[PDB]
Amino acid sequence: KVFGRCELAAAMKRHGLDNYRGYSLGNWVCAAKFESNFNTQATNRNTDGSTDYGILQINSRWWCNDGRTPGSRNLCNIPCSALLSSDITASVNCAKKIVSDGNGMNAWVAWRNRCKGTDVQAWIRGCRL
Ligand SMILES: [Cl-]
Ligand SMILES: [Cl-]
Repeated sequence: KVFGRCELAAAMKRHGLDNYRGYSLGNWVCAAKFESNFNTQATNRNTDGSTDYGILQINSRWWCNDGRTPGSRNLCNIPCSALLSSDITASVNCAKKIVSDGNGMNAWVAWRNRCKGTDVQAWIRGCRL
């Protein structure tokens, strides 16, 4: 599923990511935009053999199990396939644990390089929320 901008903002608010650990909804939409282009089925392979999955592009090195990342962990305790669902609850609950792990949203390189320090509010401007 490829979400629209206001459509995703709304789902993320329902699941509780608005202001979670201090990050407003605009940071999360902005991050999804550049991580996946709002496509829940996005996948990308990392040089070390790990793979990033779903709308927030969560990494198998640490957070989910795909059976093909030697030595990795599965801290969210889910198959990476569940991060590809048209329902975003698995991606949202794993993101919650990730952003609380010490470094905040700096765990998403793209948030760091393309959203951090920008008018993120413009990503929810206009939306019936
Ligand atoms: Cl915002
Ligand atoms: Cl980047």
